[PDB]
Amino acid sequence: MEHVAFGSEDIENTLAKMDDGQLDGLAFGAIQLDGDGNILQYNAAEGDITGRDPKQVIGKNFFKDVAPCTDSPEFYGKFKEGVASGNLNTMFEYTFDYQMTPTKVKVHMKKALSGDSYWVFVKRV
Repeated sequence: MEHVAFGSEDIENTLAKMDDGQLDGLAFGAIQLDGDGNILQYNAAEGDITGRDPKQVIGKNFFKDVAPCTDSPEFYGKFKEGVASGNLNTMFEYTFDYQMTPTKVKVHMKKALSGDSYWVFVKRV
């Protein structure tokens, strides 16, 4: 288990070093998204929270295909302003209900260090 804390101000930096194996070590859910919302990375914790088989979700669109319940102004819309601005750092509660028991979560979005990618982090509440 990689020692990283959910909400950590420096988190994009710590994660810059992690391969997919190491990402599967975190205490929370981790997704890396492209500017278009396609899934670059996806860890074992998020699988665990949502049910989804990670390896299979890589390459799909988060907002169109996989998580259409986030296709809202409170979630997706927040995302696309952030890609449009080149800056994004937001944290909110949210309920995940697509083809699953409704699961209340806490979500943090942050823009990556690397060029044009974006992190979605997830934990139970």
